[PDB]
Amino acid sequence: NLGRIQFSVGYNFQESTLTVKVMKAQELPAKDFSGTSDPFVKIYLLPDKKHKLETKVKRKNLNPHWNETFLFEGFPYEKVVQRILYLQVLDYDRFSRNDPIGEVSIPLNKVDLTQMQTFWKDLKPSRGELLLSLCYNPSANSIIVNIIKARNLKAMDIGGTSDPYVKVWLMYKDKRVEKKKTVTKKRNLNPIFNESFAFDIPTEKLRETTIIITVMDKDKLSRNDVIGKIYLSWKSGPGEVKHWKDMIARPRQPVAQWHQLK
Ligand SMILES: [Ca+2]
Ligand SMILES: [Ca+2]
Ligand SMILES: [Ca+2]
Ligand SMILES: [Ca+2]
Repeated sequence: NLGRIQFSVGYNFQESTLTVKVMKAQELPAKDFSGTSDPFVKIYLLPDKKHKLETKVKRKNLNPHWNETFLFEGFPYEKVVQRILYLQVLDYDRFSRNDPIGEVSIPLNKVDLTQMQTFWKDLKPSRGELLLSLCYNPSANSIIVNIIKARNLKAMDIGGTSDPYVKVWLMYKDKRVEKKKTVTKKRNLNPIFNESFAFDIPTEKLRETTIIITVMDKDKLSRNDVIGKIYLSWKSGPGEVKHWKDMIARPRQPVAQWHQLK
């Protein structure tokens, strides 16, 4: 489906070091128009999502050979077995977001880390995207959210379409502060909204502000279905935090960005 990746993993008691070698992959799909991809690998010892390692990029190669060794030193064995070795394979794109190919994860407590061993693991894996802009104006203590359009929305009516509308919630800490909502576009999975929403946000509340954008399918005569959500704050997904950072970092300048619905 998405290819498979070869790697080995082993622990050394004398050195208290976990070793992880990302050897190669095979049959990775194509993510560039050239019919090829530029695969590289991110490596995590979950739940630690902060410290990541990467392989080099192999330009235009659907069967890359990395053969790169990654070390995690000073780890007691009782701590290693608590972690989940997470590998994410992505296609590198020079002028756009890197295209994720696939991922694999294995709990180390199931592994005989005493001896180095090799694993072949098949790479494993959408509600739609929403294009929106944020603009923070500190002198006016405002954030303007523009709900512009969405594409490839999930069909939530059994007939094969949805009736999307987008609601925008302003949050402070854990409390709901204000609600906004767009009009409903019926029978549209790629709706254009071009609606603007302005929220008053004092400087003191900026750090603890969260904007929750929920794309809904208006099912009349029934509980409306949720197509997906977006969380915009300092503690959200990478792309979400990135947009939130660009907004705050470039005050008064609108910043638009696509966001996968979740
Ligand atoms: Ca690509
Ligand atoms: Ca690429
Ligand atoms: Ca529905
Ligand atoms: Ca509906």
